[PDB]
Amino acid sequence: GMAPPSVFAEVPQAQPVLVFKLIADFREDPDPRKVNLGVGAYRTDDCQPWVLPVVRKVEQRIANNSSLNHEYLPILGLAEFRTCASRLALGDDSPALQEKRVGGVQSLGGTGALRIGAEFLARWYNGTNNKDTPVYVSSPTWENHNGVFTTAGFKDIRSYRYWDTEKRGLDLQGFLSDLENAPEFSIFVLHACAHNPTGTDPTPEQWKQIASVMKRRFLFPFFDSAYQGFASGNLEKDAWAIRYFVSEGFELFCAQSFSKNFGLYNERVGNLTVVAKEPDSILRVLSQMQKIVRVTWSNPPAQGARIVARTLSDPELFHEWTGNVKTMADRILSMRSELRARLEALKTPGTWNHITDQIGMFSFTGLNPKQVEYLINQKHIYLLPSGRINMCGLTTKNLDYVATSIHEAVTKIQ
Amino acid sequence: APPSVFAEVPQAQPVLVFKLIADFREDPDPRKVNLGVGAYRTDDCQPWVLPVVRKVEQRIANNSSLNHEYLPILGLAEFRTCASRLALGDDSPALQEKRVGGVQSLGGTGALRIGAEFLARWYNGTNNKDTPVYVSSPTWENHNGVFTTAGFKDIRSYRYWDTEKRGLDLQGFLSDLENAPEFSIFVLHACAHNPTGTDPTPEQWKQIASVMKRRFLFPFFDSAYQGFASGNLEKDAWAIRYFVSEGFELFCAQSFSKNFGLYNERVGNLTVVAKEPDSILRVLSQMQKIVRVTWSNPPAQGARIVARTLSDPELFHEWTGNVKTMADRILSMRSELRARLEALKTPGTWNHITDQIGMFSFTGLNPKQVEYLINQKHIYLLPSGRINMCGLTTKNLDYVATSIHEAVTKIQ
Ligand SMILES: Cc1ncc(COP(=O)(O)O)c(CN[C@@](C)(CC(=O)O)C(=O)O)c1O
Ligand SMILES: Cc1ncc(COP(=O)(O)O)c(CN)c1O
Repeated sequence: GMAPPSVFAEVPQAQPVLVFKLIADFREDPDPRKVNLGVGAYRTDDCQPWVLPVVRKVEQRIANNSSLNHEYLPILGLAEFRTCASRLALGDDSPALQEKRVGGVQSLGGTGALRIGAEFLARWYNGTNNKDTPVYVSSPTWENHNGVFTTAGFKDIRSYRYWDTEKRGLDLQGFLSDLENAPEFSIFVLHACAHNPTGTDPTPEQWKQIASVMKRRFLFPFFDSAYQGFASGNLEKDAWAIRYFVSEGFELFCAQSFSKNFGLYNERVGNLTVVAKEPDSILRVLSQMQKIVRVTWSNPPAQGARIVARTLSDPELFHEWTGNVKTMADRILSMRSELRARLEALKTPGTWNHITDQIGMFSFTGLNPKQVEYLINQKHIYLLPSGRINMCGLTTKNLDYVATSIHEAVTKIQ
Repeated sequence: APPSVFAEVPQAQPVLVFKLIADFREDPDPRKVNLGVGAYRTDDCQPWVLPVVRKVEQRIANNSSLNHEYLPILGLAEFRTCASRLALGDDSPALQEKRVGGVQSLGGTGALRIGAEFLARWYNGTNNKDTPVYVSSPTWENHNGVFTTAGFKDIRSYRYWDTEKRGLDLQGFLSDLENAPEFSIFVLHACAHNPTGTDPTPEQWKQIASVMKRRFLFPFFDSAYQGFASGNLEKDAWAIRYFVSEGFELFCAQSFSKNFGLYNERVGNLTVVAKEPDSILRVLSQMQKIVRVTWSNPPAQGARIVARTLSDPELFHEWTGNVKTMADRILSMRSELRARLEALKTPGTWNHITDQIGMFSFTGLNPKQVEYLINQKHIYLLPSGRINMCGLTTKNLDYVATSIHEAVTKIQ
């Protein structure tokens, strides 16, 4: 019988993502000692997701409000959310805010913010529809950075030296050198704080050196701020770099995610903050951003944004939230401290100060792939081949086991 | 002086439909009426949150076991399945043969965008941006917007509305179908055509399908109104189901903005039908990569509401009734708007106003009349002559029918 083939007959099966497999194997591992350090979200000491008390509270107040409806939000999003989000990253006293040269676009998480910004830059930045401008990402960086910029059309994606495998810290010299040799107007994707996946960030003094080169070579700063407050527990400190760049007079984009700091992962709340030199540019830029949004998602969802704006606008809720965030930051700080302490007490060969120097949920342990392989196959400890672990996978109950296993992997495997 | 990197960014053109909304709200005239944006309104000119929706919201809020952990890239499984079932029917051979796939999307637009992105990468070759894409004449403006952004360089139109006959130009549509290169993509309105409100009858659908099948034309269905064309979900999905029974492979971008009235929660689904199950797995693998670099994973509130409604027989029943209520109000106004006018002796034979289905009715007003009605009487509508039947209420019904009557006469 005649039968032409499907129009999807030659569509290949996309390669699977390592981590998605990792999570499956772990789930099937029957060993009661198994540990998951490959998780990508906050977890309590008893390995449970955690909905912020303040969030549960706000949801109840929203549910009980009969005045709300489901009519479309503006293309750019909930006005109150956008204002509060930018104010959070920039500070109430930001000169950019006082000078009315800030704009905000509600987006689908930090990912959506990054996509809209890249789409904009690929059409109106450094000329019209210039897909040739080099885009620089850290080496290594969150896998989706390359993906978002490549999909936006950018053809020249480069990397700047960041992690130093030997020193187990920041390769400032290599980074500086890459900045120096970057063509004028090149775009640099910078992690505001809590670098993903290394956990290593420049110190404020090092940020000053970075800013100095970007300043004179007209390098564009595209900040990715996915962990404000959640990183160190202090909202202000976590946004220092962004604010420093504003004070130094840069124009910039800042992709904000509220997934981790509000634990709203699945409500996709993000905001793209734009900082321009003159107020008039903001209207023109936002008008073009409206066009991009329109053909992507049309207009943004309301639930998450409503929660965040209510929280950030009511002093009582805001103060409660800052406490909920410190709680998260504090647990992570504890796990780092406790882990370093055990490794040192075990007299584990090598330096381990990077474990407490690092900031945030993610950490580049410095273990090689054979040591990681050992930890998985032998000790039932799941992590990525890169040595990256999520501190949230550690608990007061599994800290002893993890530390001794690592000590083992470091002493028996080469 | 270091100039700004945004110095030369031009001022873009305002997204017209989202402009009228802003104009209305801030307009201070007391008799202002909004026949613009396509959203339901009660007979009191107020937004309507479906009773069934309010109930499900309450239950979600009272469920402490729910969390906010990321949903899978493709979306909430129960939603994807329920959504596809709604369009294809509980007894679709395609569902039984496990050759259906579903991708949760950011409303209807999001579903259209994802589908367009996939076609531009994997359909009719690799990275083939030359496959012609056809849209109706006229159509929802964002149709052209979405496909152009996906990279398609050849967007064409097919004859649809007959200005003089004020109906479907079946002969033109067929002729354009016949003259379209094989494998061209056709963007089809499942029902409640926007903005004409005019759809082919089942007999005409069969004719349209006959040519597509012969010429290997790809049907990309846009279903944003299942339930509004008639007030019955099953009847409104007939065309899609017929194509599926005829062995077509296709995409169907579903929106739940209107039928659930969840406009601001951005609930959509892209249903995919293939000849066999293995293709579904591969196609989905590719769509995950597309979604990943666009929104990463979808929001959950809206999808939770819809999956809950479609999975509970008691709630499904309540929802179908809430829909019929919306369609019935529309079915009502298509008459009182007509009556009124015939009475006001509005020069002409305005009958289409009641033969068209859905929330929109293509009247027959020139652009100058629109300007007159928006500026002098504050009746915000589209320049094309498209009016939202939902904007009408027994109250402003008189002020409206008169307003248009004054136009056609003095400004003709
Ligand atoms: C045919 C069609 N497809 C898709 C959509 C988008 O649905 P979404 O909101 O779920 O993404 C609409 C909405 N068109 C409206 C009702 C609103 C709009 O322009 O976006 C209209 O007024 O025509 C539509 O009419
Ligand atoms: C550096 C970085 N950037 C962006 C994101 C995207 O976050 P979202 O889930 O809000 O899209 C993440 C994940 N938190 C991240 O780690």
